[PDB]
Amino acid sequence: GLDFPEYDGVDRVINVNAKNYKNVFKKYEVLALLYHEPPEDDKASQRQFEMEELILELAAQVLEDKGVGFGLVDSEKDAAVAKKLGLTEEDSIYVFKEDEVIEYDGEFSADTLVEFLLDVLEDPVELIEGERELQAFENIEDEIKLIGYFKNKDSEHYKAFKEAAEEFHPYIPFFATFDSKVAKKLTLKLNEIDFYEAFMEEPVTIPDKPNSEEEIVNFVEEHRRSTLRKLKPESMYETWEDDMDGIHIVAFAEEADPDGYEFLEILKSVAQDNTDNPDLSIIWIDPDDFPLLVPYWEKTFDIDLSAPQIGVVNVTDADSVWMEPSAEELEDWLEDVL
Amino acid sequence: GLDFPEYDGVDRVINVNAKNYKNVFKKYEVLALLYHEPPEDDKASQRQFEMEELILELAAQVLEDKGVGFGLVDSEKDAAVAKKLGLTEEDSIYVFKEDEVIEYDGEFSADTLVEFLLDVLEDPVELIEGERELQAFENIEDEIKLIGYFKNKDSEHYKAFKEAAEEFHPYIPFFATFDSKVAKKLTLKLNEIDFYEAFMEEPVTIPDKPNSEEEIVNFVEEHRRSTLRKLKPESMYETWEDDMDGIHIVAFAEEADPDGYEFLEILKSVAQDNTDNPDLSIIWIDPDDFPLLVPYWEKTFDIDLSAPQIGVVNVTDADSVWMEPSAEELEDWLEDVL
Repeated sequence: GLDFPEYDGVDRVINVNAKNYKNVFKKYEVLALLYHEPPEDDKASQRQFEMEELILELAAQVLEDKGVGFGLVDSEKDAAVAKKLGLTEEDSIYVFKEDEVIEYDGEFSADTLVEFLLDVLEDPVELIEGERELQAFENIEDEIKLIGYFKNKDSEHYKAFKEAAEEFHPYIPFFATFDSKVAKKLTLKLNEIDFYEAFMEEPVTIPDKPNSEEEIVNFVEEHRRSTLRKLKPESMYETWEDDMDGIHIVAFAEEADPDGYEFLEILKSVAQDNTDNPDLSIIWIDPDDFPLLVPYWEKTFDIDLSAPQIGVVNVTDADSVWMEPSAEELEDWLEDVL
Repeated sequence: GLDFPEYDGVDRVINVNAKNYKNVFKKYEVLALLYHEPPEDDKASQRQFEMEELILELAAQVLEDKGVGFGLVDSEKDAAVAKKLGLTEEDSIYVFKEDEVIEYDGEFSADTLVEFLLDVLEDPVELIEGERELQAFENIEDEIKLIGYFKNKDSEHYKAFKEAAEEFHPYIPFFATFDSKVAKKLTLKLNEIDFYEAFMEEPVTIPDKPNSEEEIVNFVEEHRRSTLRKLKPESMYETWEDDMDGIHIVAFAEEADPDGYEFLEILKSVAQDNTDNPDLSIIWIDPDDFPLLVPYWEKTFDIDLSAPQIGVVNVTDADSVWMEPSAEELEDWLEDVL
């Protein structure tokens, strides 16, 4: 009776250094690097480091037959490897998929890291050919998505789109179609790129068609903050550090709970009415995606996370106010505390 | 700008031994113990142990303000503490909620462990009072659930039900109602206990009413294997080791995918037609609940886990056959290979 697969105890995470680094880069397809401060002499410090290495050791085993290497570049001792690579953010992971660098903005857990890298392994523009890929695109809602329509893979404007997708890969989905039947369904004229905001049904089309790469990348950096964003594990620190000037409006709702989902609907209707407003960002957190954190959110905030919640929290003091409702009722309580 | 909470590096996991153990049991409400083989002298062995302790160290920090202690009882060196406690299964976790023992049958990850213990912390019979708790019960489908109706909390038969719930806590949900309005909705006559099989709509009622504890526990051990079971992380090894005589029929379906869910519907209809059959167990795995494992399932089994799949796998050789469909088509292909 054969069982499931466990951690074997074998070390696979590499000590990338001055001797090393050139050869680790040519041995792997995509390579993941924890650029890090050395372990400070005390126990607490070394156990936090003990942990990070062992989470990367798990990701290593799992992603071994797929060509993802993992490495540690020490900030003081491999300082020259850091300089010559573009390793500037201190205890963070950096991913090298064929020369160009992806920064990892999320959760330090073997779970989200492996999903991130699997997404990294994929092609940056995902194609639409026939209605079963179109009604896949149509259903994405929790993220910004762009879609474009071109002549074929050779179109000068599609190479522009595809290079813009690379700069946002894997975090923002870029789709393309060369079928005029999908373009008819989707509105699209030739070389038109429509941008869809997270949780919006209505798209803004990128203006001076046909768009160059720089034009598409200016557009997307200019429209990254959606009105309703979702705290996602692979992004969690990118969305948290984009506070609307010291403040965050945070809504907890379990999308699975009947009551959580109903509140999610109201909240989606609040964002759709004030999306013309730029200062706003409502961050929605589904407690269910962050199990280890909901006892922290429950005693800090002094809320029951079994219920849908809506608050405003001071991004610095961790200080907050929570509401004790309709869209218009949710709006008004937001007017009175802000 | 304050950030999220990290592992502090502080040790909280206890070395439970002959001197220790009596006093660790009176210091904590619920206590979790990894009974374990010592680390074998080599590196591979000690790194696998290095890991388990550090996963329990995370669960420890998280569940610190809730009263769950964590411990290590060595099988050779704390052999007498193991004997006198009922610690017989080798590298496994055992949970002591006020004297009576719960065995942990699942995934060794900080993620599922914390959810398990939070569920452990709850009361074993969950009450139904008014239609918003009834349409909560009505929606549970992936597990066996029992519901009973009594006079009030004092009813001799309810203390029987509640003691049966304790023996299955936290894995099988036991519900009770004292409201005759819910009992009318649910069918129930007084002190009637209805058993609902996983993914079945129709309940078997426990026979010689009113049921004693032993009668309710005989019933449930006799009806644990549902026709359609779900590989759940908190249970994964309990459901895998209940092979239907060397074999398992395993279906992959992403419940979120439009196509995965449609296959889930067909599969639910196959189980509902052959549930009168006892040898059958179809295990359904949603790949999305096991991210670290789907590259293993994809190259072993040589299947695309993006698609719904249905196979038969030899529980020992890991050898398998997979189908290249309607309920009747799914039945027939199951008749030809078995």
